[PDB]
Amino acid sequence: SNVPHKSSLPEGIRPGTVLRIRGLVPPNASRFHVNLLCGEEQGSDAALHFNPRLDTSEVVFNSKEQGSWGREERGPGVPFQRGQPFEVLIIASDDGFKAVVGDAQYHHFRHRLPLARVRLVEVGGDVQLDSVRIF
Amino acid sequence: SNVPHKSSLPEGIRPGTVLRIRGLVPPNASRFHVNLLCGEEQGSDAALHFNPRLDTSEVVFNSKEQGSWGREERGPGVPFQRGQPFEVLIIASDDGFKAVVGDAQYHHFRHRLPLARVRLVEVGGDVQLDSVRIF
Ligand SMILES: OC[C@H]1O[C@@H](O[C@H]2[C@H](O)[C@@H](O)[C@H](O)O[C@@H]2CO)[C@H](O)[C@@H](O)[C@H]1O
Repeated sequence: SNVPHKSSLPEGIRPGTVLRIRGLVPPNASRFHVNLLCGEEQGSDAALHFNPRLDTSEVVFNSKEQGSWGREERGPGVPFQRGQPFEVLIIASDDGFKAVVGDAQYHHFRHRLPLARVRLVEVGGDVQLDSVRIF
Repeated sequence: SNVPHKSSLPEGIRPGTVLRIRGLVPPNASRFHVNLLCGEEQGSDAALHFNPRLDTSEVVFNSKEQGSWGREERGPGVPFQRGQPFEVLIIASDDGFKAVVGDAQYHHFRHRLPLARVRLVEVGGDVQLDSVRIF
């Protein structure tokens, strides 16, 4: 399908950056993720880790700093379904990331690391990607 | 009847604010516009005047301060077509507005007036507005 998708962001990202991700959640998906990483090394810091878990019915947001994960935040319910397509907008603003799913504001994740450290977007897990666009 | 559509921006707009306009260009459309205004009074300043012209086949960007227009910036081609539907994204960033038309970054307009004064959205002219959503 789309396999782990990687998009580089050399200049980083600033408030007013929009990540639009469209794809399908396959019939037997357990979970997938969208990470905003700070480098290409494995286990690199994550300004944001968005993780819809269909197997447990939760959507988790977290960060990873200096090798250790922070405290997990959970969104309101699971707006994703196995066998259904989706569209997610992850908008960077001054104070955090707005996560919009299916045309509705879903969760706001206050910044934990400086937006300026982000260098790569990675998408992986049980999802079949249509497209990942960054505006 | 061409009564323009008017939409309030309750918390105003800041870097990270996304305007999503969906519509369809009428068959005999001449031109249409999206205005970001600073007040509800006829003749208020326009932080942004985005005006695609099918007849002159050119898209004009411009601001209007204290009654008079300013330096007009044109964009690359006409990403709109008569009788066809379009989806436009206007993204406010720290240094300007990014206009995205159907999956592609179209033009970047640097702030002339301050984001802080913008208070409403106006869409008028030859266009069938389907919806305006602010994220
Ligand atoms: O500046 C935006 C403003 O343009 C007016 O038309 C301009 C036009 O851009 C230019 O080709 C010509 O030389 O001058 C005209 C008038 O100053 C439009 O009439 C107005 O609706 C806006 O779109």
